[PDB]
Amino acid sequence: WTATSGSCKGRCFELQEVGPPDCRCDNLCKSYSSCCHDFDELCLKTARGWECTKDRCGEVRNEENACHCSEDCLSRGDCCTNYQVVCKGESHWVDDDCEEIKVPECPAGFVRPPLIIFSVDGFRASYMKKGSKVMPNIEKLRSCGTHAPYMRPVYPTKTFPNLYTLATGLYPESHGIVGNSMYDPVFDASFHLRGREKFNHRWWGGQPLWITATKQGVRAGTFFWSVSIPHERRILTILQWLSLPDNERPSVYAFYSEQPDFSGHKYGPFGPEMTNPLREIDKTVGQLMDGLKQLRLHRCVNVIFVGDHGMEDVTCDRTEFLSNYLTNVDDITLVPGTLGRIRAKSINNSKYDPKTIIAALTCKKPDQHFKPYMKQHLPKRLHYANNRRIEDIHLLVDRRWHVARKPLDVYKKCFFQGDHGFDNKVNSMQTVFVGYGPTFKYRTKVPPFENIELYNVMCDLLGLKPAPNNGTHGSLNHLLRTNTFRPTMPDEVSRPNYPGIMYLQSEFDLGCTCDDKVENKLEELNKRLHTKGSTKERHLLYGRPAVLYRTSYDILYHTDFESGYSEIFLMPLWTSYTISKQAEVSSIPEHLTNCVRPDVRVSPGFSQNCLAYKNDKQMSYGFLFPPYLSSSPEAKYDAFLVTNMVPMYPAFKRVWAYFQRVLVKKYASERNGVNVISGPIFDYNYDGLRDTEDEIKQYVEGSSIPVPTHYYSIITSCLDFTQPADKCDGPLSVSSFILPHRPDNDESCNSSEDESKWVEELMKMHTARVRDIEHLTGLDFYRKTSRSYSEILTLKTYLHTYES
Ligand SMILES: *[C@@H]1O[C@H](CO)[C@@H](O[C@@H]2O[C@H](CO)[C@@H](O[C@@H]3O[C@H](CO[C@H]4O[C@H](CO)[C@@H](O)[C@H](O[C@H]5O[C@H](CO)[C@@H](O)[C@H](O)[C@@H]5O[C@H]5O[C@H](CO)[C@@H](O)[C@H](O)[C@@H]5O)[C@@H]4O)[C@@H](O)[C@H](O)[C@@H]3O)[C@H](O)[C@H]2NC(C)=O)[C@H](O)[C@H]1NC(C)=O
Ligand SMILES: O=C(/C=C/c1ccc(OC(F)(F)F)cc1)N1CC[C@@H]2CN(C(=O)c3ccc4[nH]nnc4c3)C[C@@H]2CC1
Ligand SMILES: [Ca+2]
Ligand SMILES: [Ca+2]
Ligand SMILES: [Cl-]
Ligand SMILES: [Cl-]
Ligand SMILES: [Zn+2]
Repeated sequence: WTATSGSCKGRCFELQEVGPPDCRCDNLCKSYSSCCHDFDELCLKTARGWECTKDRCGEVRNEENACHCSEDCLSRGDCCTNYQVVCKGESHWVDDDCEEIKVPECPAGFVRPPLIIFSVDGFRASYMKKGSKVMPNIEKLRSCGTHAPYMRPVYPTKTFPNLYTLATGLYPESHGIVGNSMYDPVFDASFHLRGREKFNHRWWGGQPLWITATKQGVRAGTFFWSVSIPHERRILTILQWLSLPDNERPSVYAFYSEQPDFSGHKYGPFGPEMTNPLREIDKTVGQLMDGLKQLRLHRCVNVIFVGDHGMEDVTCDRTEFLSNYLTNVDDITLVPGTLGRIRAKSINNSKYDPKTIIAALTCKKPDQHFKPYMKQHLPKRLHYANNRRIEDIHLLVDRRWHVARKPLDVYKKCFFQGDHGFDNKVNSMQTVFVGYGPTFKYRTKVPPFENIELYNVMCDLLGLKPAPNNGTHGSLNHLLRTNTFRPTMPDEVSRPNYPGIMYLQSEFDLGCTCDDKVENKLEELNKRLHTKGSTKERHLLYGRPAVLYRTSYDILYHTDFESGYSEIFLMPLWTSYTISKQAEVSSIPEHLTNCVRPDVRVSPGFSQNCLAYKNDKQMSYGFLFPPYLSSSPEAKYDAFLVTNMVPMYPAFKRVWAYFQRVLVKKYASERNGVNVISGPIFDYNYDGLRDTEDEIKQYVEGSSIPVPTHYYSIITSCLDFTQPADKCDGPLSVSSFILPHRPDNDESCNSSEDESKWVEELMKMHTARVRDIEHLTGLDFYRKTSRSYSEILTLKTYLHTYES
């Protein structure tokens, strides 16, 4: 029940929310069906349209018009946005040359430059170029303001997850909105676009911008708009608010457009029918910019033009059906579309085995347009596992395709030519960012960045302290003219030990043997220098990584590589080495094939043993620094130290060996040398953060040797490739991956072929930001360079995507 007997008289679009049973007059009243009887009459006026005409100039004020052209309209703050052009001979904002806004030019009583978020749904990145001819206002913002070529959304590239990430700086796994449709097993409730469940606050975690603003005494206009409120009324309402008295006027505003998404689904991303919605958005932007110019605010307000995701060509006939794969199709629930999520149909079924489901969906058709994953096995860059609303089984769907359960679901539940939701590295899914105003830079192009970073920036633009989020604060300082946040390196928590030679061979009982007895004052003093770290400025090019948690570890120096060896985890946390362009690949000589040597710097008690690997029939081992890249036959013996060794499934060894033997050399040739840092990751609880010692779920049988869930490498070189990696004077270039450490190669359908047909493709899929590895290891890289910290944070958030 709601007693909607009150009035909206003088309450049109009120900023405080009144409670039951009194009727409401805010921009959300409709969605709650709680509006006052006269809401439409008083607040949603349409009479005479949205533009002033020549005859209307200096008219008498009729209060039933949608906007006014009367003399007192500027005072009342409700002129039609084109009033000054038609009636006062002023120019449109678009027709003015753009002049740099060096200082905020704000009216009196304005404590800070206001922020207006102009969000556009499904606004694919490539529209900025391909529609430029029909979007003159947007093109002005772009060329005069600060813009990226594109901005990367979060996965899934859906509306609700992405709009709420924009508002929170959080991954969906963290804010809780993991899809447009969700089932929470603890609530036993479903979230849908249609229905009232989506309104309960229990679905929405994190702290969105408008809550952050309020808690810190910065007033917010209501972000969300009802579908039946025309865009013109949305602009006027925002311009009205900007006319409110100082003590009432919000500092942050949001506008939202359901276009071009709406048309995109119908007509595809580039349908000839797409020109008009693009024309319209631009006109809406023109109205805001003209309106701001009236209020003398067009050189005071910061405007963000931002999209949630792009749009892909998708049709009914491009649907994969699970019924073509499974026998028991009725014992599963599927969340369908541009992504698949599978769970049991009955919540407590004993004989439900996701293993057989996965197996039934794996490389079963030569042409398969999706791939099944256990969620912990999804690429770590997606950050899509750590929420109870994310089903254990996931299907990553090929761009342009859909997955459905049965054919009846598609024909009894084609009308559409467009859709979105795919892997967030997909080109068609990229969306837009433009910043314009006093605080943004002037005519500045920035590199592409991820939408998780904007919350920090919007907090900065408003003088707010951001809630804890997934952005890297300071990585987008280069978008801004004036920065309110100076980022600083975190302090190292653990300092390393620097052990010398302390143990004799016979003290070790590791079950390891090596044929190393085959054997001068000059070259014996030379190799001592190597163990002292004489060649360390060659193999450790950016300083030692800092350990940001409490642990016990040793720095080990060698001729060819340096390592941070953990006495807790019995293996290195990191291994650092430089491979120059000139460097050569050799093989493991025949006598050294099974060679594992004790490390006389490290105690038997803090070492791995070979016996455990002998007994554990599932688990073999590999080496972090590759024997194949030793600089001399004598230095190769270093690669076989027990302290360079890590547990590896034979299946994974195929991937790793190809990386170490072939790919590193290829990268060094293409990039003019590379520095490589490699190591283990332990994330058994799939939360994207390093596991503590007491959270390890797997050991090499009958040992205390923990098995990594993943192996990473960070591969750095000079951005100016005319310079070698180890003598770089400028900006850096980086690519990284986090490989899942899996007992099989079921992910790569071509794995029975030679490693050259599949391994690199798998690595590309598991591309990663340096920052992802940091979360997962508790380490902090690039501590010693000649580059500014902001530039280094930008470098750390970089993702090499491999898209063309
Ligand atoms: C991305 O950035 C976020 C934010 O910094 C990081 O997430 C934080 O991680 C830490 C460490 O694991 C968590 O702290 C622990 O949690 C609890 C306290 O938790 C409560 O209090 C906070 C503070 O107000 C609140 O945000 C939490 O809200 C969670 O739970 C709600 C339901 O109960 C839910 O509506 C909401 O979405 C959120 O759920 C998410 O986090 C929980 C874990 O807390 C997780 O189970 C779930 O799947 C969701 O992902 C909650 O009421 C303490 O008792 C512990 O001691 C410990 O300190 C933070 O809670 C957590 N913050 C948020 C907002 O999630 C991510 O780690 C980071 N990711 C990466 C990859 O870097
Ligand atoms: O009013 C807002 C935004 C406020 C905002 C504005 C800015 C913003 O960013 C921030 F926070 F940073 F300012 C966040 C939210 N709405 C957006 C949310 C939903 C989306 N929706 C759909 O029907 C819909 C659209 C596309 C689809 N494709 N497939 N299914 C789809 C379903 C109904 C509702 C409209 C209201
Ligand atoms: Ca959307
Ligand atoms: Ca973890
Ligand atoms: Cl294999
Ligand atoms: Cl630990
Ligand atoms: Zn959509």
